[PDB]
Amino acid sequence: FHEAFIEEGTFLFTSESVGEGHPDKICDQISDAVLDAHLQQDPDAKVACETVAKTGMILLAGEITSRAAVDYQKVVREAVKHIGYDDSSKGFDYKTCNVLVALEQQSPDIAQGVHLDRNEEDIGAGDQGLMFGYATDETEECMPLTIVLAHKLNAKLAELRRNGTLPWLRPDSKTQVTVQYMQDRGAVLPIRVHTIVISVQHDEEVCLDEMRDALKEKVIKAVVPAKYLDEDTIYHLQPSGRFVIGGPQGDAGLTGRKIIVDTYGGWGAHGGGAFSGKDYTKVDRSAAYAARWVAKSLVKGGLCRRVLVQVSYAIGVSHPLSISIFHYGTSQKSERELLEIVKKNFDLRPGVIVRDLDLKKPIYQRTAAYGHFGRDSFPWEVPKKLKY
Amino acid sequence: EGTFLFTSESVGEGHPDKICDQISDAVLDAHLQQDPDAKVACETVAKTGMILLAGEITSRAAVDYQKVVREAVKHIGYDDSSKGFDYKTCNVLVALEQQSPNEEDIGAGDQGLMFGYATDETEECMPLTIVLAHKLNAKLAELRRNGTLPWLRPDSKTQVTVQYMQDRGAVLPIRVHTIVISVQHDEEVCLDEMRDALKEKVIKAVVPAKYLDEDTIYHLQPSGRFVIGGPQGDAGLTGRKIIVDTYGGWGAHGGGAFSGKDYTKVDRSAAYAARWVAKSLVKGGLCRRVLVQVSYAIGVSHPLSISIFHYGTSQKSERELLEIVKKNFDLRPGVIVRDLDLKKPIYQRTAAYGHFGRDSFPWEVPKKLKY
Ligand SMILES: C[S@@+](CC[C@H](N)C(=O)[O-])C[C@H]1O[C@@H](n2cnc3c(N)ncnc32)[C@H](O)[C@@H]1O
Ligand SMILES: O=c1nc(N2CC[C@@H](F)C2)c2ccc(Cl)cc2n1-c1ccccc1
Ligand SMILES: O=c1nc(N2CC[C@@H](F)C2)c2ccc(Cl)cc2n1-c1ccccc1
Ligand SMILES: [Cl-]
Ligand SMILES: [Mg+2]
Repeated sequence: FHEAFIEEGTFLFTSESVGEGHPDKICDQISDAVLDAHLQQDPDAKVACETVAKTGMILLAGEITSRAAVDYQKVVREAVKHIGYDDSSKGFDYKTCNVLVALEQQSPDIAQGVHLDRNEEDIGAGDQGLMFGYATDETEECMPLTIVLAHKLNAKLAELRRNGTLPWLRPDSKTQVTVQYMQDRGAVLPIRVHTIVISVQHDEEVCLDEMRDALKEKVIKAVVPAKYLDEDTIYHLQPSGRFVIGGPQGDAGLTGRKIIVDTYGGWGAHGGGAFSGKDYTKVDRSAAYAARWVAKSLVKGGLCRRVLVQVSYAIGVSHPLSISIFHYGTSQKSERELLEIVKKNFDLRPGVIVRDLDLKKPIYQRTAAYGHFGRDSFPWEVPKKLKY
Repeated sequence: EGTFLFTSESVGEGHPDKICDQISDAVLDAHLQQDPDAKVACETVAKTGMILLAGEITSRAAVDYQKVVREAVKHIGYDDSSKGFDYKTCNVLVALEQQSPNEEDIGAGDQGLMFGYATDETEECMPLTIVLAHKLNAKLAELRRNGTLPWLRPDSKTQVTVQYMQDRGAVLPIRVHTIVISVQHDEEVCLDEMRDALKEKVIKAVVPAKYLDEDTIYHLQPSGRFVIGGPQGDAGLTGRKIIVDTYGGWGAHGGGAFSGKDYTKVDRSAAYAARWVAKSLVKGGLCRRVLVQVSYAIGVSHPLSISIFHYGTSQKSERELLEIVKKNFDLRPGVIVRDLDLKKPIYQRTAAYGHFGRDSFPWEVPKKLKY
């Protein structure tokens, strides 16, 4: 009878992550390197920096109003060097690539409608839109195990690449983790890892069997708790075989094309806005961080085992248009009661979020790989003590 | 008691991200017209005076990219420097790397995850929030093109907050709580005239009167000035409206963009198939609302995982729904392409007003289920 109980009582869920050298993630990191360069000189910089990456090319396009003097050639090339593209053998070289800049001022129509001649507390949302925050008690970091493990596998590849223990590794990687879960009254309980995919760019020397052995022994077994790995776990390691061609040569990349990788790995919800290259007046970023803070506060405060928060704005309007709560049936309180607790404890005006989460600080390049949520030393990851 | 709000947004055809989606799918369709087996990964970037095409194409087609891009921008309505953008005079840069070149067993072209969603709250099996948001942008384009509101320009955004009730997981729309409309405009029209027209000629022509009341909140031209717009106002990129393209924040999203990708990209083909599955389950009476996840590995034909969430709206378990899906659908990428007839140049039609909930797409025709 056990097989029948397993089929009925369990389900699969899949999340992916990508490494720093994935071309879409290159763009996110460069966009946030540009944002941080501005904020280091001008904490009030208005930044909307999109990056495009293709064979031999980084293009910056968008809108910046800032008192900073930023050397875009230096910032871009230093970011590409850090990622590890330093030779034509790797498909891309920070020393010799083309960097094109098409950056203008912020629209004066936007500036006058959002922030000009306002106290910072009264600044309007920098756009309309919807944003979600999510938290789950299934991990200590209050994140889905699927996305946590997917990100940590890419971080482990970069670590062993950079310390030279796996020197055949190159910067471009993708990971994907399928977890088999059971539920406890709307809370999800991870049982085992069902399937792992790892695809990583490599040099010309190493054989397919040697790479597959190292990815299991030095990466997967160093990241995934042994209790989640068993004789039935499926490993797709270099599944499409050779991956010498990678980075921007392999595929065009853009800023904001990994927004599900950046958030909850498909769990929770997403309002569609990209984070990278945007200052705190862009609610796509600041209100998603605040909603994460709310969701994590509700779970660590013991009000929910899992929770989703929606918030929405209109351009030029400080107060949110709507706030909504979905507790997945994991609270003794109604969604109406939880929403009252939120409105009693939190103030999701962008001019207040920036103070509560210290969002003028140049920490954004750190967020642009391995996820914006579930990591140490970000203000939105410190739960607020709730009163009600 | 038991009520809640949910918000979705949409953007118009001249929103700079949507310009990019439409151009990327115009390029895809141009290739498929000549070479039905064309491989296309066409990313478009739009900023002041510039359309850039970047990506990878394997095609026998000979495509005039200048003509395809300029005709797409003309149709959207950017035909003069007074509007911030002109198809006649803009820079078109082409960075596309083109190469000369059993179907059921072909491997996925990439790893990834994809979701499909359906809800019985509308006939089109889509959330009311995203349906109304899209229809408000379509009405703007309509009244711009027929000259009844000649001060309108192509760049628009809408946002609709609906107040809902629930019936055992099924969602029941009560009323429109809040509407935002921001639309690019000429320098002659006054703010009072635009706000009056947006309420009377746009909103009241689109939203059923039963959903509007004296408490409905209107944010019309809330920035107060929107003369600068299109790519001049804000850089556009392909695949930066993926939630507008799908369910308006309802259901779920795997992160893959649709526009500029041929039918061999599972980011597109498996999302369309997952929609087809979810819609078939709802129209088949098995659920009131349902979410389907599928995932792939590069070089593997069979999905790595398939998952169902019925929101508590089925008398059947998620396990029984999953068995019905597996008995009725083959979500191998080569089989999806055959079953949904995806080699046809139909993609530019998808690139504004959403990929789902609309007439005459094969993924919107429910499959009759045998179980
Ligand atoms: C507000 S802009 C995003 C922020 C912008 N990149 C910046 O530099 O602050 C995003 C979208 O809003 C719309 N938009 C542009 N200018 C606007 C204005 N003056 N008022 C309202 N909406 C506007 C356009 O559809 C544009 O693509
Ligand atoms: O939150 C979630 N919980 C699932 N659970 C299964 C029953 C209980 F165990 C919970 C679930 C399972 C399958 C899928 Cl395809 C989505 C799910 N989602 C979900 C829902 C909306 C959006 C994103 C993910
Ligand atoms: O499907 C959904 N249903 C809601 N309902 C409220 C109780 C019942 F009426 C249903 C709901 C409400 C608020 C929010 Cl913030 C999300 C919700 N979601 C949802 C969940 C996951 C992802 C995307 C949206
Ligand atoms: Cl936007
Ligand atoms: Mg933009």
